[PDB]
Amino acid sequence: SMEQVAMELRLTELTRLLRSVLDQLQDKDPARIFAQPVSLKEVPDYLDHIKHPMDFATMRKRLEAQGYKNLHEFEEDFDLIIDNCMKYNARDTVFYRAAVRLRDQGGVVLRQARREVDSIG
Repeated sequence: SMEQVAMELRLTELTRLLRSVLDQLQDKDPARIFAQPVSLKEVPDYLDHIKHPMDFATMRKRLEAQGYKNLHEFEEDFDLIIDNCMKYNARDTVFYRAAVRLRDQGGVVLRQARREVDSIG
C-alpha cells in the first residue's frame, strides 16, 4: 500500500538521522573503548557479569538493518554501553572514566536529536 511505503520512508529517514547521531556519539570515544563487543576469548567470565552486552558495532549492524523503530530504542542501547562498563569496571579505571565522559558528552548530542525527531515527526 501507499500507507506502508510512507511508513517505510519515515523509517528510512529515522535511520538516516540515527546514523549521524551514532557517528557523533562514537567521536566522543576517540580511544575506541566501546567500538566492538567485549571479547569472550579475553574476558571469558564477562557474561556472568553482564547480561546484555552492547557496543557501537553491534548498534551499527542493528541500525543498517533499520532495527531501531524510534529514538528511545537507540538510547536504550547507548545507555547499555555506558551502564555495562560502569558496573564491570571499577571507578579508578580508564574504562569507567571513558564511560563517564561518553555519557556527559553524549547527552548534548542526544538532547538535540530528541528535539529533531519530535520536530521532524
